Amino acid sequence: MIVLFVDFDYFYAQVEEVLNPSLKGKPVVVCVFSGRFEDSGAVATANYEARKFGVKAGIPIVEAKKILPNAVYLPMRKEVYQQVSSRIMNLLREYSEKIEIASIDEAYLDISDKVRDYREAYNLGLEIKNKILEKEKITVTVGISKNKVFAKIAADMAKPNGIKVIDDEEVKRLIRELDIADVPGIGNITAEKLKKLGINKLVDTLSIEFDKLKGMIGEAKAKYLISLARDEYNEPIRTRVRKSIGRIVTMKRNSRNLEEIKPYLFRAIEESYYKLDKRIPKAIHVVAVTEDLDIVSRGRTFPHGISKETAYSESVKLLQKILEEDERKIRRIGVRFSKFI
DNA sequence: GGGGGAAGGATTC
DNA sequence: CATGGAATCCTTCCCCC
Ligand SMILES: Nc1ncnc2c1ncn2[C@H]1C[C@H](O)[C@@H](COP(=O)(O)OP(=O)(O)OP(=O)(O)O)O1
Ligand SMILES: [Ca+2]
Ligand SMILES: [Ca+2]
Ligand SMILES: [Ca+2]
Repeated sequence: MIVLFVDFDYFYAQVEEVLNPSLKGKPVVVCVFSGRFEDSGAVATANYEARKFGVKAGIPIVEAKKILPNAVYLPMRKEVYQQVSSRIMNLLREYSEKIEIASIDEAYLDISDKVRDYREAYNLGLEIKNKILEKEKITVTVGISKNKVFAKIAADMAKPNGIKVIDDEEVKRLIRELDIADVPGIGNITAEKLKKLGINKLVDTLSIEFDKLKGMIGEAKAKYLISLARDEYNEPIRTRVRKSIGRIVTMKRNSRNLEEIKPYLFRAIEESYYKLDKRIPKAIHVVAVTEDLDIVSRGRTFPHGISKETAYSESVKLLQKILEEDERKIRRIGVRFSKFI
């Protein structure tokens, strides 16, 4: 089995560059403005020019403007990036029937029944990067290995605008030297727990009694990591389907007032239903982000689909439940619909 | 004991 | 200071044969 992972370079920003080439060259910062104060919000992402000075996804626009006060700042245009993505995604389909679209800019392809070896996989890679570059003018990074996991790691090493292969020879070397924290699905919280257990490299998971690993990080993560170090990780490329659709917004100011919060919530439901586009959910959740950035949600499943009408009143109940049960203020409020018929 | 769904949350990207 | 959409997994209940 041969997997080929494709990850579009600094996507949102590069899309902005494509639409207005004049940007090419200057540091571009695509940010999500939260309507609170001036320039309140976080950075969705930035092109590498800006990344060099520490302006990256996650940080306050405010901190960004402080570092690069003269960089170009754009308001994230999701639908646009989304449509561009869908196109780039379609091209890959022309390279493999089996395609797993991981995110707005990631895809895995099972190029087993199309290639015989890694030399040919690499070629197919270059051929792909080139296609997308002509058709859309979008630079992407390619990763190629024996399984999805190492395929991604491959790309992680090669970006930006790179193409790398991780042959069975290197796969073994990495299992031995790759910092466990660079393994997908291993965030800070998990990586730190792994340190305390002494586990610092994929292999290290072998030097520990299973059960203790399962207790410290969970059975799922355990079996996953272990199957990686044992070189037996082999999950197939599966077409994934949307199981949930929601939307959350940020309020001008924190609140615990049902009448002041209702609007925001009702707005979230509006967009949510619009995105359902003929999809009917039997489950609704009200999600709330407390002033101290904590997250609490209250949901409910129904034996029948949900009308917007229903969703409206039901969501007010759950919000009331949140308020009655959580003394803190609410910073962000939203809804999430799932369990589509 | 144990299947199985629901709810609230944790963690990742 | 701190956006935001969505998947997967974990723990705890709960109904019940
Ligand atoms: N914190 C975030 N908030 C909103 N959108 C985000 C955030 N982080 C990432 N994204 C989105 C926009 C990114 O361009 C996109 C695709 O891949 P991702 O690796 O996350 O970013 P990227 O393309 O900018 O980085 P890279 O060029 O290093 O691969 O995901
Ligand atoms: Ca990317
Ligand atoms: Ca990505
Ligand atoms: Ca990591």
